[PDB]
Amino acid sequence: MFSIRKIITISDYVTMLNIITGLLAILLNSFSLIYLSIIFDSLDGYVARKTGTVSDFGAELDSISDVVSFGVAPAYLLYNNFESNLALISAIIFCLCGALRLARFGILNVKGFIGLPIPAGALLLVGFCQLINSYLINSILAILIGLLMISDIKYPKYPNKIFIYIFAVSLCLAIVGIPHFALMLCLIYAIYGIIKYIRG
Amino acid sequence: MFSIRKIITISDYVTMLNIITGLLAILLNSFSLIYLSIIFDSLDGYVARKTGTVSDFGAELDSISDVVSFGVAPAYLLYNNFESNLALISAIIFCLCGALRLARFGILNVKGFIGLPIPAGALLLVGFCQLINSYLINSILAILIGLLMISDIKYPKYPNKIFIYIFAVSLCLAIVGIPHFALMLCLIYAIYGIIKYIRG
Ligand SMILES: [Ca+2]
Ligand SMILES: [Ca+2]
Ligand SMILES: [Cl-]
Ligand SMILES: [Cl-]
Ligand SMILES: [Cl-]
Ligand SMILES: [Cl-]
Repeated sequence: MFSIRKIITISDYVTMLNIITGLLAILLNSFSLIYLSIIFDSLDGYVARKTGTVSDFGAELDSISDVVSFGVAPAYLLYNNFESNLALISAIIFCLCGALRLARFGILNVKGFIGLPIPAGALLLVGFCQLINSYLINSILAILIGLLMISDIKYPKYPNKIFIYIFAVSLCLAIVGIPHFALMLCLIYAIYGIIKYIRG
Repeated sequence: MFSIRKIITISDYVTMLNIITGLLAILLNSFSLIYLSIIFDSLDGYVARKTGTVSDFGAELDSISDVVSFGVAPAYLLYNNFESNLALISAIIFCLCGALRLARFGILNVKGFIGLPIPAGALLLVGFCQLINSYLINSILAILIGLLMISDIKYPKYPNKIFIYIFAVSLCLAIVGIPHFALMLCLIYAIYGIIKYIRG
């Protein structure tokens, strides 16, 4: 009876693993599972081009995973661990801004990013709530990152094996509970975008 | 600047209201917000064509809307209100089945659904969690509803005048805490699809 068994690819298995960790992040209330998913988001694309299984079904599945792990999960983790009337306001504006970001990503292509990508935007928020324990600072930073996600500031995507790797060991360090390296590297990636937008 | 303002439309505004509702359904943990979320999804697309402001961005955003409203929200709702190791395995399979069936819907342009639609599958699950206070029974149906989503059962989609109205009149009674008519219409839709498939 099942038909999509003929359209699933080996790369789609990894995206499914990415959705589990992103969903388990919500159910388990653990910031660590997002960092694992940020990696998963970085490899399932590499896998597809390495295994040759580039599918529009898997391309859609890639963004749906980003909706779960990088849109809903950072917003839920923001509110649940910082219960506030204002954090409620902030989580919605974030998770929406991420949803607008991915909707534009679907109508565009792999050329690059129009605004701060949602895996980076998610990493910024999640890492900030781990290090900064205050309702306001993370609620105000989520508004800032959400604006930078629906931004027009151009962002360069370069899936170098070494590039993906240097982000990976930074995220593996974050899986333990040492995300300061992931914080620095993405915030430097974010401030590299703003200067380039002003003038290359 | 924010150049999404030129591609944004009135049809996306209700789509955004749908994401807020399905999002608030997660954080505030009340099944009534999904019943209002099924109304938006059954309306925002109708709103688009009535004003002629359909769009791929809104088409993608409509899919992103159903990812959290009818995938992450019902899975989290099933778990958080029936916190079981047992219920965790079911919530994941329901979410991934919804994510898989949403990846298939995005790549197809048919006047129906190849599986049980994710707006109806979410109605069935949370409707059963509302009426049945049992960790186990809700969990097996979540698995069963999951398989129906990733099925080949051809389902009808005639978003006309009264079919939405009838479905959505019952969906308002679903909000107030009377989901029996919403479930009755939803469960009839489920079996009618499988009896139609059995007919073939
Ligand atoms: Ca990816
Ligand atoms: Ca819709
Ligand atoms: Cl983009
Ligand atoms: Cl993104
Ligand atoms: Cl479909
Ligand atoms: Cl659907």
